[PDB]
Amino acid sequence: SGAIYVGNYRVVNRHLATHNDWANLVWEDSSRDLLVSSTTAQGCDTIARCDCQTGVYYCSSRRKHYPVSFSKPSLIFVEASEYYPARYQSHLMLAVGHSEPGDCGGILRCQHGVVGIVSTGGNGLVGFADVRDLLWLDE
Ligand SMILES: N#Cc1ncncc1CC(=O)N1CCC[C@H](C(N)=O)C1
Ligand SMILES: [Zn+2]
Repeated sequence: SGAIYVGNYRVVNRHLATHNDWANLVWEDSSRDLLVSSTTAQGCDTIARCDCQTGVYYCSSRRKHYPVSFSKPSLIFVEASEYYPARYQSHLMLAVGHSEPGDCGGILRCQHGVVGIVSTGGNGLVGFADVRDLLWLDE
């Protein structure tokens, strides 16, 4: 679990979105595993606007942060699930690091701010849904 709070927006993994997120829907993309909902309270997360390939992510299954090198956002394979059939997920970045079920939503940050959130895992790889291209989050 986990979310990004910027302005009047809440960014969450689409597969973990609540009834409240869907009733206050702003935008969602199944191919990215992202959903953004509106909030009453003001958020203060800073979104990174960069091409960093290094950062630190929070891993809830170890209660630890890990430094990682990660790939550029691209179209990449997942496996099926209560939530998706096998498919390419777009805007996904991989890193060698630890993840397993429940680690989705952990934030990945670089020196510029929030880069994305954990969205996939397995085989000693962790995948992050990028949010750096969503320029509208700031306005
Ligand atoms: N996190 C994690 C994890 N770590 C290890 N094994 C499996 C997983 C689970 C996983 O990858 N997914 C299940 C939920 C939906 C995800 C998606 N974006 O399509 C895929
Ligand atoms: Zn950066």
